[PDB]
Amino acid sequence: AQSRTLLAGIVQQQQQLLDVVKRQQELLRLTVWGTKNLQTRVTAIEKYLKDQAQLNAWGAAFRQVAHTTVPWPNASLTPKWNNETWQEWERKVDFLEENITALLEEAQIQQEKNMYELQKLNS
Amino acid sequence: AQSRTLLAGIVQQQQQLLDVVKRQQELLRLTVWGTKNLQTRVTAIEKYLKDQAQLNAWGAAFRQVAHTTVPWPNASLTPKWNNETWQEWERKVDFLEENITALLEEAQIQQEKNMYELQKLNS
Amino acid sequence: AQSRTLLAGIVQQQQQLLDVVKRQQELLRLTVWGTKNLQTRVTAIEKYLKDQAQLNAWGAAFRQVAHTTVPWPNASLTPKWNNETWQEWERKVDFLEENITALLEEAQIQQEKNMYELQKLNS
Repeated sequence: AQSRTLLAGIVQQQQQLLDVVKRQQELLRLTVWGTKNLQTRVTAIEKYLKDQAQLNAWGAAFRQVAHTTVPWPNASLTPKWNNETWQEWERKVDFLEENITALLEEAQIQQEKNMYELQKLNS
Repeated sequence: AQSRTLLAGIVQQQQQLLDVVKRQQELLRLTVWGTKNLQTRVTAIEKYLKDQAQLNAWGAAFRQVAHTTVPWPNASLTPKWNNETWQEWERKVDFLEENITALLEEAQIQQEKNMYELQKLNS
Repeated sequence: AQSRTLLAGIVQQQQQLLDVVKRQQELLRLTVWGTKNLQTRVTAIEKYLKDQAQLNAWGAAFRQVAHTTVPWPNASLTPKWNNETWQEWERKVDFLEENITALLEEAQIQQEKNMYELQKLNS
C-alpha cells in the first residue's frame, strides 16, 4: 500500500532539480568570464590613454630646436581601492562556490541513499 | 509501515536544495557588483576622454599671441537611452528579487510545517 | 494511513523550488544584457579613441603650407581572439540554456503527473 511509484517520481524530480542547479553554476562561471575579459581589455585601454597624453604638439616649432611634450595623466589607475575590493569580491565567490560544492556533494550521496532505501522496501 | 526515514531524507534533501538556491542569489549579487563597478570606472574614463579633446596644439605659435584650442567631443555621453534602459533593467531585477524572496519565505514556512507533520505521525 | 498531506506539501514544495529555479534563469538573462550593453559602448569608445590619434597639432605651422597629421593607432581592435572566443562563450550559454529548458519541460510534465497520481489514491 506504499506509494513507491509516487516517491520514485518525487525522488527522480529532485534529481532533475539538482542537475539544473548544478547547470546554473556552470552558466554563472561563463558570465564571470565575460566580465573578467572586459577588465583585461580595460587594462590595455588605460595604457593607450597614457599614449594620448604624450601626443601634444607635432611641428609646433619651426624656428626653435625644442619640442614641447605634455604627458598629463589620462587614465586614472586604481592602486588599492579596486584591487583590494576586487580581491574581496573574488574571495567571497570562492567561499560561496566551495559551500555549493559541499551541499551538492552531500545531495548526491543522500540522493543515491534515498533511492537505495526505496529498493530495500521491495528489493 | 510508513517510510518516514525515506521522507526524512527527501524532506531534508529539499532543504539542502533550498539552501543552494538561496546561495545562488547571493552569488548573483556579487556578479552584479562587478558589472556596476565597471560602469563607475567608465564614467571616469569619459571625463578623461573629454580632457584629451582639449589637448590639441601646445606652442603651435611662436610669432602670434594666440593659442588654438579644439575641444571636439570625445566620449559620447548617453543622456536618455542608457539611463532609461538601465533603470528598466535594474527595476526588472528588483521585481524578480522580491518574487524570489516571497517563494523562499513560503518555502521556509512550508518546510518547517512539512517536518512538523512528520513528527506528528510518531510524536 | 498514507501521508498524502505530507506528500502534498513535499510535492508543492518542489513546485515552489522549480519556480525559483526558472526565476533565476530570467534574472541571469538580465545580467547578460548589462554585460553585452557595455560592449556596445566599448565599440563606440574605440572609434572615438581613433579620432584622438588624428588630433596631433593644430596651427603648428605659420610659415609653411602644410599640416602634420599623425593618426597613430589608439584603440587595439580585436580581430580574431575576442570574436572567436566570445562566439564560443555565447555558444556554450546557448547549449546550456537549451539543456535547462529540457529539464524544466520534463519537470513540469513530471510535476503534473506526480500530483495526478496523488489524486488517484483518493480520487
